[PDB]
Amino acid sequence: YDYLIKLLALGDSGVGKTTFLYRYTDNKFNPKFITTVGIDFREKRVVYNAKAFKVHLQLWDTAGQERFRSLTTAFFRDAMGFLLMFDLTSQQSFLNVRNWMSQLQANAYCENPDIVLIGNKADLPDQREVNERQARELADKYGIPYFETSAATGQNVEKAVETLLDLIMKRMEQCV
Amino acid sequence: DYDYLIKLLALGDSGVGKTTFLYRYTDNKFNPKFITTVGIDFREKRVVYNAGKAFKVHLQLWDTAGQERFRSLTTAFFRDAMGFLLMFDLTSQQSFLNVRNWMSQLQANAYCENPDIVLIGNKADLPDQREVNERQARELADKYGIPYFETSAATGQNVEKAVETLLDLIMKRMEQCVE
Ligand SMILES: Nc1nc2c(ncn2[C@@H]2O[C@H](COP(=O)(O)OP(=O)(O)O)[C@@H](O)[C@H]2O)c(=O)[nH]1
Ligand SMILES: Nc1nc2c(ncn2[C@@H]2O[C@H](COP(=O)(O)OP(=O)(O)O)[C@@H](O)[C@H]2O)c(=O)[nH]1
Ligand SMILES: [Mg+2]
Ligand SMILES: [Mg+2]
Repeated sequence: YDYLIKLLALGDSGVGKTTFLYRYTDNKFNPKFITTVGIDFREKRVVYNAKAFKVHLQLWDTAGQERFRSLTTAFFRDAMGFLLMFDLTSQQSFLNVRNWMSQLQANAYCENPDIVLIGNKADLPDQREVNERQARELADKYGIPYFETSAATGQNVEKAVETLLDLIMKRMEQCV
Repeated sequence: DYDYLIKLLALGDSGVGKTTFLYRYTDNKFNPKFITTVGIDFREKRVVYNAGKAFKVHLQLWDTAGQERFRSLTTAFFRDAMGFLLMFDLTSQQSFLNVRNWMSQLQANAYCENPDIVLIGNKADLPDQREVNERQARELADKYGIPYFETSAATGQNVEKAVETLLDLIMKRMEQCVE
C-alpha cells in the first residue's frame, strides 16, 4: 500500500454506525479489541446520633476505568477522518451531533481531521423526522459535505466515505 | 431493621486509592459486581485514489461497541447517590487537577437533592512523593464550602473520619428536608 488511512464512525447509539461500516466494507471477519468495565457496592452498618439512627451505608466503586481509557485513546489515535453520523429518523440524534460539533476544538489546518456529516436511514422516508435543508445548514456552517445515506439500500455509502478520502488526501498533499 | 439506606460513591482517577479506601473502611468482603464488556474494532477496504498519479489507499474504519450498556451502567452508578467521596492522590498533581476540573462542571441541583461531597487527598503516608500543595487543595475545598481530609487508605488515617463527616452532612441535609 501507499497510504494507510484511519477513519472513525462517530454518532449516538442506534444511529446505524455498525450497519454503515458493514455495508461499505463487507468482509467476512474483522478484529475486535474488547474489555470488561463495571461498578460494584459494599455495605456497612453504622449508628448515627442526630436520635441514635440505624444507618445502612452502601458504598460504590467503578472498575476498569484505565483499561477503558486506553481503548478510547487507541480508537482516536491517528484518526484522519470522522464519519459523523446522525439518524435521519431521529431529530435528537441530529441535535446531539450539532451540540458535539460546536464544543469542538479548532486545530491547525494540518492536525484537523476532516469531517463528513451523514444523515443515515434515508430508506425509511415515512419515519423521517429531520429537516434536510436544516442538515445542509450545519454542513455549510462548517464547510463540511453532507450526504443522505442508506445502510440498507447502499445509497451514498461508498460516495460518503470517498468524499472524506478526498479531503484527507488533498490535506496530506498540502502538509507534506 | 435499618432506618436509612445511604448510597455513597468513590470518585477519582484510577490508581488514586478508591477501591483500597473502601475496603479499608468497611472491613468486610461482601461486594456484588455488575460487569459489562465494551470494545472497539475496525474494518478494511482497499481503495485506489488519484489526485492524475494513482495511490493505493488502505482504508481502515473504526467503530465502538457497548456504548449504550456502558451509559446505563454509569446511570445506575449515579442513581440516588447522596454523597461523593471525592478523591485524589496527593502524589499526583494530575489526579487533583482532574478533580478540580470535574468540580467546575458539576451542575448544582435543588438544595435537598444536592449530593454532599468530601474532598480527599489520599496517600498521605508517602510524604516523600507528595506533589499536591496543601493550600491549593484547601482552596478548592472552600471554593465549594467542602470539608477536606488528607487520608491514608494504607493506614486508616482519617478514612473513618472522612466517611463519618460525609454521612453527617447527608443526615443534616435530611433533617432539614423532612416533611
Ligand atoms: N432500514 C434501515 N435500517 C437501519 C439502517 N442502518 C441501521 N439500521 C437499523 O437501525 C438499528 C441500529 O443500527 P446500528 O448499526 O447498530 O447503529 P449503531 O449503534 O450506530 O451501531 C439496527 O436495527 C439496524 O438494523 C439503514 O440504513 N436502513
Ligand atoms: N501508599 C499508599 N498506597 C495506596 C493507598 N491507597 C491505595 N494505594 C495503592 O495504589 C494502588 C492503586 O490503588 P487502588 O485502590 O486500586 O486505586 P483505584 O484505582 O482508585 O481503585 C494500589 O496498589 C494500592 O495499594 C494509600 O493510602 N497509600
Ligand atoms: Mg454499533
Ligand atoms: Mg479500583
